[PDB]
Amino acid sequence: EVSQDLFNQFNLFAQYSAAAYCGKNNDAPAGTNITCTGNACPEVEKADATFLYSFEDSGVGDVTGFLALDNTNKLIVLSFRGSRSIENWIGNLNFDLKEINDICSGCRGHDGFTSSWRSVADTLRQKVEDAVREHPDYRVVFTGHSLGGALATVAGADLRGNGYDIDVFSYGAPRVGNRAFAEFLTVQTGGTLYRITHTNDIVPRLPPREFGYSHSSPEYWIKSGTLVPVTRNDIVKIEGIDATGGNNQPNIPDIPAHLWYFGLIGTCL
Ligand SMILES: CCCCCCCCCCCC(=O)OC[C@H](COP(=O)(O)OCC[N+](C)(C)C)OC(=O)CCCCCCCCCCC
Repeated sequence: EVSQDLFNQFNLFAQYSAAAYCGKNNDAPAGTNITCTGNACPEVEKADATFLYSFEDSGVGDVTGFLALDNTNKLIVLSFRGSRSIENWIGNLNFDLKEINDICSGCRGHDGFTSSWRSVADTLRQKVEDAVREHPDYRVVFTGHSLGGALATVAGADLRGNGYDIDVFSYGAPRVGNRAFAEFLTVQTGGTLYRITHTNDIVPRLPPREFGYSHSSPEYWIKSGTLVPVTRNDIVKIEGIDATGGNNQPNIPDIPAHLWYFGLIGTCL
């Protein structure tokens, strides 16, 4: 149900997300190479990818991840690590909807995700902008898994519009705001949002919709099981804000499903 090239991208960015969890990639020196223990990120190691900016424990809520320059794919990637520390975890629990009119009118965002991003937005905005300046033909992709995908999604919407497109691939990310935000993210221009969910990962199902949360459209639903490898016939495209049929179904959610997005993700020591 997906082009081989979309499939290829989906995998490449699942490994960049994965790579953000690896400890050594969070305090790496600029210019060294992105590598992963285990085989967390073979493709990324295969490419000519080097650290532009490595950050850890930044702003509020322990914002951690890296900014890499991929010369092989002509890419400027900003990957956010998902949840690992306790501050990451406390921050996810600020689930009250904060108001993010600056981003869009009527739009309300999950508090913590927004606060974390807002607390590190300038520094990162500028690191991305210098990057683009030096490699203006390169493509800017923001990515991440779970909390990292939420971060990537709001940073994405926040920075789109300064003369460089921003594509966002998110894996197993939770809802990030009200329906106003959901509609906004669905339509924004200046790059694409790729919202990838896996079977019944519990994470894309929170916060509940009763708290006033929604999901943007569409959703690329990976339907092959945990530990089995993904092919392009497994990824299905589900359309419509708060659509059911994809991940969003009335049934028992699962935890380990969240850990399997093309390969093991989030478990990188
Ligand atoms: C019903 C739960 C209340 C949540 C309310 C809504 C808030 C939004 C949630 C943000 C979603 C998010 O990215 O992480 C949320 C999810 C949900 O975890 P869980 O199975 O709900 O935890 C319930 C367990 N308790 C009851 C103790 C709280 O992480 C996962 O699935 C687990 C991911 C495993 C990776 C290991 C993490 C290691 C670092 C942290 C160790 C303490």
